[PDB]
Amino acid sequence: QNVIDPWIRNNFVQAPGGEFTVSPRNAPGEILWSAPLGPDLNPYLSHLARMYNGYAGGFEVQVILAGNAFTAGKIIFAAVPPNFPTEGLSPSQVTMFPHIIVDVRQLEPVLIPLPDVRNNFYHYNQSNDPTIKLIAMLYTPLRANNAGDDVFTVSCRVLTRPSPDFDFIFLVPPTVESRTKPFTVPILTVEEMTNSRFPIPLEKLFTGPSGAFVVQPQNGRCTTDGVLLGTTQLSPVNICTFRGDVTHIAGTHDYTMNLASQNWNNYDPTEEIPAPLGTPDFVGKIQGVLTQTTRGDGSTRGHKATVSTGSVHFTPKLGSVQFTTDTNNDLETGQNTKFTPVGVVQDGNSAHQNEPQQWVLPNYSGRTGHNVHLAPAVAPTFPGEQLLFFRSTMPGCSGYPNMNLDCLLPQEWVLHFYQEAAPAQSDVALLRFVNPDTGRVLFECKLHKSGYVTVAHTGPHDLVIPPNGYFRFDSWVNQFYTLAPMGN
Amino acid sequence: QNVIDPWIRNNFVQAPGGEFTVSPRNAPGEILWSAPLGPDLNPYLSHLARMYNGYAGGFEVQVILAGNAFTAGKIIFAAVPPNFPTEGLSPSQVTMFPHIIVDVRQLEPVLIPLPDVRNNFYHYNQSNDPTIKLIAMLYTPLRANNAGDDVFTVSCRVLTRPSPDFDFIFLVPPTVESRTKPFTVPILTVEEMTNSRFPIPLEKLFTGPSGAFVVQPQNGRCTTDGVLLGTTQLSPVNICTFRGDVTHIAGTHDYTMNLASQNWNNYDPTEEIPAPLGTPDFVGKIQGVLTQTTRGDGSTRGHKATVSTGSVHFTPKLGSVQFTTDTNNDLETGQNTKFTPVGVVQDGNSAHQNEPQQWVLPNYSGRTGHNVHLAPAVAPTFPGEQLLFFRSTMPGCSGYPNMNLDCLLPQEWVLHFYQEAAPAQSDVALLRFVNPDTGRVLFECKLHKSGYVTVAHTGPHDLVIPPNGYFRFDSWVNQFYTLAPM
Amino acid sequence: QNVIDPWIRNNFVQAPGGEFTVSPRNAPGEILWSAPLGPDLNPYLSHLARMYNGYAGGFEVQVILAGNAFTAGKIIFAAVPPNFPTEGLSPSQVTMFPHIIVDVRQLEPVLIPLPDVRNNFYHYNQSNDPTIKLIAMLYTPLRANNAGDDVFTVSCRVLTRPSPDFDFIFLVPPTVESRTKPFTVPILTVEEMTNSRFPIPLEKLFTGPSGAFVVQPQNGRCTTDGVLLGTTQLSPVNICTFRGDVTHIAGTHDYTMNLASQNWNNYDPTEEIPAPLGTPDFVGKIQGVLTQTTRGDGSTRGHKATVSTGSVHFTPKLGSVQFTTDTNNDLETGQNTKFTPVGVVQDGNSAHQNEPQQWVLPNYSGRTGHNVHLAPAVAPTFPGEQLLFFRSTMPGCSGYPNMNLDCLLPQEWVLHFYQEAAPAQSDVALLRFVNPDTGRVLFECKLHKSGYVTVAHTGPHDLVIPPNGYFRFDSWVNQFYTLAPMGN
Amino acid sequence: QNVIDPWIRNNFVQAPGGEFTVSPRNAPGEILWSAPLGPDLNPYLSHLARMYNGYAGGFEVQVILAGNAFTAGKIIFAAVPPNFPTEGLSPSQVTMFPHIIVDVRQLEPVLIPLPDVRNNFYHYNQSNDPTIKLIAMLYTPLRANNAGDDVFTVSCRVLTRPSPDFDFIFLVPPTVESRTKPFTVPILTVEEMTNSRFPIPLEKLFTGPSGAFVVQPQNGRCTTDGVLLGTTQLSPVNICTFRGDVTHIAGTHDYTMNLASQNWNNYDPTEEIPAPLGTPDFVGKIQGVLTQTTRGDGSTRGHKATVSTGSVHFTPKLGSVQFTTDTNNDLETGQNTKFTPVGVVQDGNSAHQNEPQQWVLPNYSGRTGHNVHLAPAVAPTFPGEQLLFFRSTMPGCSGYPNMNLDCLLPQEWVLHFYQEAAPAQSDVALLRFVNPDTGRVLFECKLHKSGYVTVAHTGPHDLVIPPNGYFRFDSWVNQFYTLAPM
Repeated sequence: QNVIDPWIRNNFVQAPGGEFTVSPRNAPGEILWSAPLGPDLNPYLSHLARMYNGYAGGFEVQVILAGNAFTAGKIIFAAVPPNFPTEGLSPSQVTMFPHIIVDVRQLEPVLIPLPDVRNNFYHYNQSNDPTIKLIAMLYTPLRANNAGDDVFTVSCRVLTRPSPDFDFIFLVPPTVESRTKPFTVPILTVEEMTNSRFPIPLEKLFTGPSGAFVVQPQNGRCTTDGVLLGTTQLSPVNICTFRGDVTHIAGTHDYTMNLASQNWNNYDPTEEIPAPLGTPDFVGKIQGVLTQTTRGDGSTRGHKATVSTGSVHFTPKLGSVQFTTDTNNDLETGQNTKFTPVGVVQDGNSAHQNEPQQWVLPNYSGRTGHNVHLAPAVAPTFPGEQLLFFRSTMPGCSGYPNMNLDCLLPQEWVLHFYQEAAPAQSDVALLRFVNPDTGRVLFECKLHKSGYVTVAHTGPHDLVIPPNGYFRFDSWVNQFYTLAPMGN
Repeated sequence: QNVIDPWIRNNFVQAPGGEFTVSPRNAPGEILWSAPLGPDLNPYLSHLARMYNGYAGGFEVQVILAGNAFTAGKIIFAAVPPNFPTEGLSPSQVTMFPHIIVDVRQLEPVLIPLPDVRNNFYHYNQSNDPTIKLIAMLYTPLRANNAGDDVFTVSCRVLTRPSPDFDFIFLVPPTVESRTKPFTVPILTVEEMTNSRFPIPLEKLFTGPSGAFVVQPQNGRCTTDGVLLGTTQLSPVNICTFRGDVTHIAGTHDYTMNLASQNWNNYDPTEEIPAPLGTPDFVGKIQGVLTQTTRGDGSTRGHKATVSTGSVHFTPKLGSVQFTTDTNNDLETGQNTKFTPVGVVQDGNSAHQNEPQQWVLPNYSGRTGHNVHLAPAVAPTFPGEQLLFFRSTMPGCSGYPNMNLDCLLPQEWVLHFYQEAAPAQSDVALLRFVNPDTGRVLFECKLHKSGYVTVAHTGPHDLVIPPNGYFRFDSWVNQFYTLAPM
Repeated sequence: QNVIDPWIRNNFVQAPGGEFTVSPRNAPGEILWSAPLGPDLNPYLSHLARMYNGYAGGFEVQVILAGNAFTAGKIIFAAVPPNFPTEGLSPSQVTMFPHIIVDVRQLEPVLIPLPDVRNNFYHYNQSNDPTIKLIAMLYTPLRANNAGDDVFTVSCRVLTRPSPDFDFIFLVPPTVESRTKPFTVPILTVEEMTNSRFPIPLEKLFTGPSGAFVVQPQNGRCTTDGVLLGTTQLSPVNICTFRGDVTHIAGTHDYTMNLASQNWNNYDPTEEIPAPLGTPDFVGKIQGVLTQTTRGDGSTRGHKATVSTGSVHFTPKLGSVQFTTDTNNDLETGQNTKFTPVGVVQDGNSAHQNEPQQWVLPNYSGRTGHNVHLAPAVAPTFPGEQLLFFRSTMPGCSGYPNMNLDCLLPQEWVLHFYQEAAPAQSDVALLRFVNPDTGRVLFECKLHKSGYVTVAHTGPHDLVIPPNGYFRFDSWVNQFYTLAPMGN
Repeated sequence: QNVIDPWIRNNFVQAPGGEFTVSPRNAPGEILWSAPLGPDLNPYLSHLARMYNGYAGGFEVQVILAGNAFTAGKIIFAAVPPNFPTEGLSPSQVTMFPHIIVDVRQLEPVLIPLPDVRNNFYHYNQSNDPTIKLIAMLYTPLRANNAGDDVFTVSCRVLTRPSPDFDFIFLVPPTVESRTKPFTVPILTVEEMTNSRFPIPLEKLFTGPSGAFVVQPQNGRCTTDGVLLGTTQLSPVNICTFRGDVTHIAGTHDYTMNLASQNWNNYDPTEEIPAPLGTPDFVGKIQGVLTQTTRGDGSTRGHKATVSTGSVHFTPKLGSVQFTTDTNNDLETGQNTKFTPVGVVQDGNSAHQNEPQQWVLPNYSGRTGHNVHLAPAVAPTFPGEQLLFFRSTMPGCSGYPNMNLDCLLPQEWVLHFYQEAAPAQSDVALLRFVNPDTGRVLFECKLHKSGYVTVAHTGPHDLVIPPNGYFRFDSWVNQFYTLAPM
């Protein structure tokens, strides 16, 4: 026995994840929108549910469309019982459920009740018990090609309010570990982020085709659930830093370095990670400073050094890496050393701007086997959109190296995702870039659960954005969302 | 006219910052506890007010003072008018107000009503209009008449419940830009957090005396409510790096560098910042690599270099610095150049492990002028309390440099504080280091809102830490809170 | 306890500042219209409020749109509580307030109540106490490109009426200093105005690009609040008149004149004004008549004289100016003199029509320092509009001087703004040019608070207007107003 | 309930400044009297309210007119709502307010209720909320015969008492909050106070016209509520001193001195003060003694030194002054140095009593720009009002300096105003000079909030006063009030 604010029961508010779009590309029978019946579909009820433990009641749902007077077609909303398969439901059969048919040209909203049916007294918030699922799908083919141009997108909005019999059961403190925390995105500006695959600051955003080359980086990969994938660290200082023992090679200036750990501990080759944490993810020659710190005397004399990834002597998985330097005598093998990255360089004997091939993965285990336990590849699926890369440039020292560098997620985003561990309600979350000076939205992008960002645009392009813009999270949408044109 | 859950109105719960302590170290007349009336006195109300815009009504507060039978003392509770300042209030002037005096040995809880005294219908949640304030003061010093070498610190609890006439007025969504986002600390363990004064991962914690030197670092300073001070900046990489234009000085290997802005622009000398963001704040010689990109052919040139922060020419504020290298050529004067530090070096002729001088601030304007806009100095304010430093080992390249480096706050903590502008309800936040696999508490530390951490210990001591330990926030306490010894 | 006319409570009238427009350029999340709850949003109530001191009640607001049947989208109106930030409000969150969603294709009006919430008994008219703010913003993206051409602008209109509980408190006389006087614009015709930067009558209006040169005049600058900026006087006779002592330079015809004041008082170089009041604002050679009036004998013999602004001998700030004349002996240094402007002349040794460069500001302090305390620069911000200049021509005497002259505001407008001192309710006021013969409006222009006029047009153009047209003030609008095309 | 003494509730007392006069020279429309409503109108209530927190209730005002049956003329009393400007009110408009018309022929007093109008339950003492005003204006001019050379002027007095609804709210300790602290002027005699612009004891008082020059002093400027203006300080021994480092100028007998703070710390030129505290604010030639605290051979130093306030090198704002001495080279750089003034001298190539022009401010910035953040200029505005200067004689070592130095406020007065930050209840305070030997009043003067004193006199005149006379504070009034001729 409990009561909520009387205003909530007498007004309609937008459901956090209740936005969807229809385009002529969508055919009848495809599922457009789906939502379980829970307190999370009403912002006030979602906020209150963090204070209580059990909901018990139905809803009233209101649908608003936005269509021009040229477009024609019908959209059917229906309620599906607690344990009923929804795969293969033809548009004819779905009418047998309680349903409403809404014309696209309908100015007014349409109402529908959602009475809760169950065999239990009440549900639990930290449980997955099936409930009535509200679905919305196309009824007749949509025809809007005549109107305007491009692909006329008709928008939808879903509002909800609680039924008079809705009530909560038990009162509990709102705790951090509740597993009900809403998903959020850091409000940091794009220019202050840190590149996840090299210690350099971000500068811009990029869009372009990805069909000409395979995208599968092992750095900057982290799902929205806070699970780290591939070979990703938290600290942006140990991105490409090696620490361990060093041995001189007589007759030349090359050195062989055996990696120990990030904490100067014994290396574990039995781990399922593809390569030791903090290894480079690109084929190229990297120039930096190697520093040896003798414990007794502090003989800290730095030396210029280079490492050429992708060569036959680069086997980080086995625990051996080759360094090329200028002095072959001024190093003592009895003390551990570390390597600090500085930049990349290009072999002048090859074509200009060719040495750094970010996409190509170097052979971590040399000639003894092919790399294993790699992060899954990333590629867009919905036609008409391209990946969004966070683009920066590393400094150069010699040759003409390729300045371009792209990372899927900034280091701050990875850190925040790891810290939050917020459960994902779907596979795709919708993010809008917002200018805080006026509040206008510049463009929309979809953040997939696998840890990448997609935006609807064709051809290479450099996004033009104000220096103070930031990303904001709005809702969870399914893969059928027709993303609005970017246009910047 | 909204309704609260009837369970809240009939039961007592503990306020977030609702515990204090009485210790023999406390002098008489000190403000032991202070709290303004409002939703913050009850966690349920402090969470429900996020959805509302106003409130009106009083409270009922119980105080639990279950002290030992061998102690003696008197504590006074008084109510302060809305507009009445309490900066220099004394016990007699406290007794002028409506007062209740209770023993430290009291067994029954002390019950106090707090009616809301106001000149309007209701208060605004987003505003800061003063209201009735409750203060608990140590009327009589605590003394113990027990045999044995023991200290009977008395821990006292405060519970609150809303009065029957408490109600909210208007309903608003719980957006970001509001009195929301209760304060929290990242759950990251010590190992992954990176240093704020230099790009080096942490390895240990330390506590020790600080009376022999002035502790006033400029990097890694941030108040707990999301304000950056001095030269603290978000990016863990741009911590001690420089970028700008380089010019060769004829007859010597030294180079004169004109500083650029953060990304590409020119530095503004009129900014209310002591130095360009990411300027080192310790006197010593820093070794690094100068990198230049030539637009003529795309070639990248990298050369070893050393910068003397203690030199006269080291004037980041004026926009001109001096670099020392070994090659006096192979550098163009019309291209942007970056400086990436690698480590710290020292002169072997000088005293070993005494040149870095981690607690000495180099002059940002050279001989002429002085440092102007600095962060406030940090020093403990309670007897028996020492600062807590996050210690890392900055690498060296020659000789025996003092590799021991200390930072007040890790870069992750300042990044989190800036990202989440959580308001502070008091001056001190209690943080307990806990072991998740065991459930015990290793030690208790106070996090001052100015951005530093204090503990109760005497003499130098290297902290012992489980690998999985992390900091957990518990309550809000004032400056006069006494900590349980390690 | 008081009563108002029963007709007001039973009818809707237009709110003085209640007009706004929506265009496809506007994106969701941007604030379109905002209005505090006060008596000033109802003309009858605004008139009555000048007679009373305290309002106390709510309103009923009605919204009318004007959209074709091709346009599609939604607009949301909401009420914001007395002390709630409105920055960053996403379109999803704003629905949590009391709200109404209006479709652009809605023929009928939509109603919404505005009940007043407050902690005081009643508000004060001469106070800034926060109240409920009504906001109106886009809900879904607007799509009208298919319909017609250009950028289809959909118009809006807001009507208001008082709630049954609205009542006034105290009765006071309507005084001039009330600080509640409505803003007004002089009804004088364009052809009888006086140029604010030279004593010549106005002749026409001009529009054109301003990106090729910097616009920052120091004359004719006066904000709508009656605060004088830069170096502006009230009397149009002392626009470029110098008065003070004169000293002959031996060996040539040049004279050095020390300015005293406009009232023949001691000069004050410690003033924060950039230059003495009434100095020229352009680089050029000015020809006029210098007259000396001896007190005892009235030796009033005029002499032709020229002054070359921008030269090294032109330092009005220090208090010294150089005059070039034809007679180097017929002047007595013991008597003060004045200079009367006549026209401008051009050096024939240079290119034709080049000497007068109105935009360029001469160095007021010669070589000793750069000019200080300048008026802020003026430049349009909303893309698609250009500044409106009041254009005239000065007479010429020698050479081929540039006849064109532009002033931002006429002298009569500056005088009226200084006299009225009417407070501004926003940063932009909307002015329509009206032909009084028939009452039709010719074009619309926006008068910014900084003291300049902007009109939507591209390319250089000379406006064609009837000789008897005059400007009229209608309302205050925000910077998001989409100005209608000028087209004349 | 918070009962007030019945004698207060059943008797009338005079308002602090509720007396005015109506003369035949007055024309219709002039505001004769104006006063806000509040506890201040009754001294008993104004002192009793210091122990309470809030008040609520109206007043009853009695008007007493001194006239006979051979005069004509009418006065109008009106009650202005709280937030309504009264400047520029036409004589016709005032009748639209609730008004009462009184004849100067009346003998009985006039009773006027004055209820409190507000939008909240009650007012706070520290809120300073606007309240209902009461204004008395001349409606119909005064027509009466004159007794020879004396013009017949009617007098009027105003008395107030609390309404039965007047009551206080909550009780607070009397002496912790300074917001309600009454204003008070020191009672030291004239011969004992100290001049503020130079460490010299005061000599006498001077009056005279000031329209021939700009009176803009920079020392001794302080508002009556305890706010310092310009470069005025507290210590009277640092009025014209310089502290800092010294460096000899080769080829001459001159020294460039770099200023330091009064604590021998660094001085920041960015401060929004016209000059470092203790900088002289008058053009002239100052002779003094220069003493340095030197190490090594000895600290015994000191020589006659001269400072040119009019020199182009005199840049106290930038931190550099020029000193002229008689020794070629005897000081060294790197030791703390102070300059002690002893007098003012003259140049033999200028007019007598022309160098120490006390009303001409030296250019604090030298020649690079103009002085900034100056103290507001002071000049009388009402007819027949002249400034009252505290005049002292300046000793001279050579030449014939203009020994007359004038100060608007002595150093003790500014020190007292800074110490006791008593808020001002109106725009001017009425001060009369009282001789305690006989109890008579020599003259009455107005003390403006800006920190200056005005008297009603015409032409130069040196005041003759008994040694024991001193100033006494009477009441706060507004500018409308007039003073009888001295």
